[PDB]
Amino acid sequence: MVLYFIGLGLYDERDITMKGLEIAKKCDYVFAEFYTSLMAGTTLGRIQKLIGKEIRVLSREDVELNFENIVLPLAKENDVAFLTPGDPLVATTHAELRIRAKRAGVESYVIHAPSIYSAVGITGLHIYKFGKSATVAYPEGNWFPTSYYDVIKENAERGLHTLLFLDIKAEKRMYMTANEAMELLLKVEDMKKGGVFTDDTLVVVLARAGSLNPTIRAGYVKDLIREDFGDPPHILIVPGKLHIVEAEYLVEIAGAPREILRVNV
Amino acid sequence: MVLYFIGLGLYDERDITMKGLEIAKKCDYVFAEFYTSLMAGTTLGRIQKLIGKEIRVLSREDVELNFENIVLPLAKENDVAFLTPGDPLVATTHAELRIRAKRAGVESYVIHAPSIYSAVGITGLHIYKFGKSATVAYPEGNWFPTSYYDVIKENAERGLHTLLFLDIKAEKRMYMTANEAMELLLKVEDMKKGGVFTDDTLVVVLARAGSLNPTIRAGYVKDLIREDFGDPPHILIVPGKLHIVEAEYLVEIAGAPREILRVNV
Ligand SMILES: Nc1ncnc2c1ncn2[C@@H]1O[C@H](CSCC[C@H](N)C(=O)O)[C@@H](O)[C@H]1O
Repeated sequence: MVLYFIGLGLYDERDITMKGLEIAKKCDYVFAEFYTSLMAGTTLGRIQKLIGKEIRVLSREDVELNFENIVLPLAKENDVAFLTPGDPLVATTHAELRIRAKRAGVESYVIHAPSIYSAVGITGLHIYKFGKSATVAYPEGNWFPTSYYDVIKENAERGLHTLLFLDIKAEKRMYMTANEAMELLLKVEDMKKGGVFTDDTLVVVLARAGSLNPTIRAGYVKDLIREDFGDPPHILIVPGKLHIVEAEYLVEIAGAPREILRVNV
Repeated sequence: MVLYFIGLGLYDERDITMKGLEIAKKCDYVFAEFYTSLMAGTTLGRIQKLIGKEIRVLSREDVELNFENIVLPLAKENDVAFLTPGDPLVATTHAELRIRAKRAGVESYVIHAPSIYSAVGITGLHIYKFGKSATVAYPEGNWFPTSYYDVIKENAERGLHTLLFLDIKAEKRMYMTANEAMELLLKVEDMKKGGVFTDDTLVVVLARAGSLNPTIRAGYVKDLIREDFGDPPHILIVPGKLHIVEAEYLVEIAGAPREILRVNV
């Protein structure tokens, strides 16, 4: 009579925590959603085999509209698990589901897993220096979202780094690349002209974090906008003011132009 | 010829990922550091028994000063694991160690795990709204740091939440409590008088993130400063203006007073 929110991690089925695995193994029913992110190193089949349970995949509408009708009813008389890529409560609105659980008389527990939000530490940028985060959303017909541009401006003025989650259209299997994100940003720059994101802007790209060989690249937009960063998922970062130690790591590990070491004071 | 930075996760020995545990098991030598943070829900012996191989604990000095003389030499002709609490490279000093591995001609890979930085999602506060992070350090002798106070001020001013890592004297296993942090912040407010932290300030406390039963509490400083939040570790968060869903989660899951729905939203 409980509901477990269990994260599966960054890239493959082994990114789940042992705590999460052992609990999932003992649940009666196991649901999951794969629309909030992309696990590029595994398959539903491999996950099912590891957990030894059939996984009932849910759509965004199934969750946001009918979570209390599909999952909670079973949780009232069984041990139920709801799996998600990465950490279940990071860059998702899943936290709200615990409220629905309580109002349904179902106790809930959360089991964390590696998240892209903290995994960006592998870029060498100090985690504490990351400011407000944003999501670069795909334009919808004539609707053109631009809120993320203002987030960068705000952080950059404070000397903070900006983490940019990239859009994903799971049902259409569309995963925004860092290239597409950069293209969108340059266009927003033309409209607002706030001098926030240009060809000379230094950016960092992290692709397939969690894999043994993720792509970690840093450089100016003009040089990376057409570079191949490999298969999705990707995240884009616009650094703020760099510490020499961050610059050194970017140069040594992310192949950044040695000129960034010569930080301006 | 390979060095693995493996995260142990949030609280106990089961917080490591399957990937990390399986890799650690196949390594010829296993090292660990417990100075950037601790693993309050377990012991060295329990971690060692789970992995099944002896673990050599390294001091801060061993790592910061002699990493290349203690760890790297073995990594040259052996597979070596270096375990760290949480997610590797979230702690600011970890990253530079990969550069040392590069110069020694040793390949290094990062195996991620949950970090408190991302685990705070369990407070119901949207991850994108967290601004710059800060650490509350104990004043000592002629040194009385107050930077964390300004971090809250600048974040709150922009409607962002502030995650406050609390001081930890790792070697002595002594943790700063959320209560002590609140007391210190009130003292800083008395000095700076910026109207940033007072008895009417809404705060959130997260203790023992990672365990199935962490303490998640929200309320005004006046009421929480003397409350018992249980055993370490404690994390303090000063939320910025709240989205109604964040407030409802705090009320329903963290026992926050109904007052926050009309004062902090
Ligand atoms: N392994 C990975 N590598 C690079 N980016 C990733 C990633 N996993 C997630 N992302 C990024 O984050 C977006 C999903 S947002 C959901 C994040 C998830 N709850 C977590 O905890 O990580 C993706 O569109 C992508 O931009």
